[PDB]
Amino acid sequence: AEQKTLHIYNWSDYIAPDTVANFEKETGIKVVYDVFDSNEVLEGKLMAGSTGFDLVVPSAYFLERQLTAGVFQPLDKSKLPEWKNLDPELLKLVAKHDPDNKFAMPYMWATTGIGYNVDKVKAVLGENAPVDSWDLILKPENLEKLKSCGVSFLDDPEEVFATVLNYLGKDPNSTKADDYTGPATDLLLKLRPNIRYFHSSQYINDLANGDICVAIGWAGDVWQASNRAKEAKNGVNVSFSIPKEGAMAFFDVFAMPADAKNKDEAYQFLNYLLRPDVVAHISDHVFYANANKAATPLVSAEVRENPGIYPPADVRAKLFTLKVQDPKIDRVRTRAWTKVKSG
Ligand SMILES: N=C(N)NCCCCN
Ligand SMILES: [Ca+2]
Repeated sequence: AEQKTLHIYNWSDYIAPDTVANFEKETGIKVVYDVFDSNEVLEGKLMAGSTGFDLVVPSAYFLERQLTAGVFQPLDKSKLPEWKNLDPELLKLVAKHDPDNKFAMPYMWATTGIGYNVDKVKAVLGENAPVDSWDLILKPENLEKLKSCGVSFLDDPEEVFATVLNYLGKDPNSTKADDYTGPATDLLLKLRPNIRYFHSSQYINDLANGDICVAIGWAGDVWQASNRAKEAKNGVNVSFSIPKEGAMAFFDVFAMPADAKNKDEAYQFLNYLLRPDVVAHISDHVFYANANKAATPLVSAEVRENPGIYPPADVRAKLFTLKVQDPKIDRVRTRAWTKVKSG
């Protein structure tokens, strides 16, 4: 008799405009849907406990770090009859963080690559600018030429150091402290005078408006920037590269806090997300690949056929995933990132 409620916490710009409304119309459940613009906000609230959320959207990486902390509770697959729709390849990658896929429902995934302005890069570096390579943004001679049109990096040491280590021919997940303080920091300090800022969201609208011409960014965010520029009929042409040397893949997942009050409603929402049209519609709006293999044909051609959103087998084989480091490396990385950004 009483109203059924559900509290969700997700990234901004990571659902379709009508997803929640459609769910409410179909199920009668009241949804309170809150958003963050950085996962540091989510992670800080989960670690503090008693969030009031029934569903949250962490990284598979963070989820691994909190598996022993009891932040999350295992998902009851009997309430998720469309679980069979999830792509088995992605389930296996997520399971590196969540054995036997016990706690997390893969949601969307993408890569950390290069977002850029096509016209500005070709004006500055020529028609043969190496947009297919990390050389575009990790060679100082190129960044010096791009300095004035604006360069940004993510403010994310784990991802940036891993990208740098892969580029140098080191283990992207090296456990050697000297790899970070030595060769990775050396390259970063060479590049640093040419970097306008380190920020993990300002780069989206700056790419869309023409204010930055190259950025390390998350694929779907860059594709959103490209679409925003198109809708603004502003002439700006943004693209994204998964470079030929490889790149980091990441997997955002739905998970259920251990103190969730509205569990039946949360399962209804997850099984709704597993219906192929629901997550295909989300992908159509947010320009991220969903993790549902049944959904892929339903995604619009512009999105499904974009190999920087849905990469093919050869590109997938070049992606690496982040591993959890020992605390001693975590601290070396954080210390070194502060040095890089300082100067
Ligand atoms: N960095 C992640 N793990 N996800 C980024 C998602 C952003 C959706 N607007
Ligand atoms: Ca991840």
